[PDB]
Amino acid sequence: GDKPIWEQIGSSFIQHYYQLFDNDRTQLGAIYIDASCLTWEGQQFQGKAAIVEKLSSLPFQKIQASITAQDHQPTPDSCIISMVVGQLKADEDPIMGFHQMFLLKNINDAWVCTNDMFRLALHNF
Amino acid sequence: KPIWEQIGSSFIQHYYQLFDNDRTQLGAIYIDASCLTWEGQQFQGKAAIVEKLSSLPFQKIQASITAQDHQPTPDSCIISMVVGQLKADEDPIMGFHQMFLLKNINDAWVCTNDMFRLAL
Repeated sequence: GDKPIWEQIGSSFIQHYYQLFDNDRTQLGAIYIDASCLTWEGQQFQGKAAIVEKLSSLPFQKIQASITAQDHQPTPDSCIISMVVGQLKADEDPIMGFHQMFLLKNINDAWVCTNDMFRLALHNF
Repeated sequence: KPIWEQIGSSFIQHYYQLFDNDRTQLGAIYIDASCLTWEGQQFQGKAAIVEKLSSLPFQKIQASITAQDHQPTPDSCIISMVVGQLKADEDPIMGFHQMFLLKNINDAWVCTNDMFRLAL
């Protein structure tokens, strides 16, 4: 009947996450729960409070994320797993490539993110 | 090293050894209902996955992993995410991103979900 439900939920989750992330990241605690984990550039952060503190303490003033590709699959436990490849433009930094993964689980009519992994692509010099 | 990094690191070592040497042996780490998204195309089920990876058009391929990040999920799975570089035959080196969702099924870790993309 056209687009599978994990494609519609994943894609709208990605679009909402990056709108929040580009504009106000203290509002990012709404998509995460107490058991969520975040791995940002190799460092692991357990729990909502440590996740939000970490994303609020980034040194960028202005950030613009652009998605180059997004791939969404259902998992066997009924979760949605998404892989994002994109580009970041922060302040006057040079444009960086990134990869990001999100694991989504339906808890009380809302799809929340239990697991989030982020890593910047390094330029080979 | 935490327990999910030990399992993830071993899975990745196993996957890339088979991928670089004999890709018809890659159905060993997948189950029947695994799903693969390779460069935006979806390959469903073990038989479609192994066909696709066995039929890639190169003879010799070497991957190197640049970064590898591993997490446990609340439902007993591991998420493994990799950034690397590939050298296939005599083509130029290509960058890649790969993601694996591992689940413990019948006492062994298997891949259920696999997503691959080339860095353009």
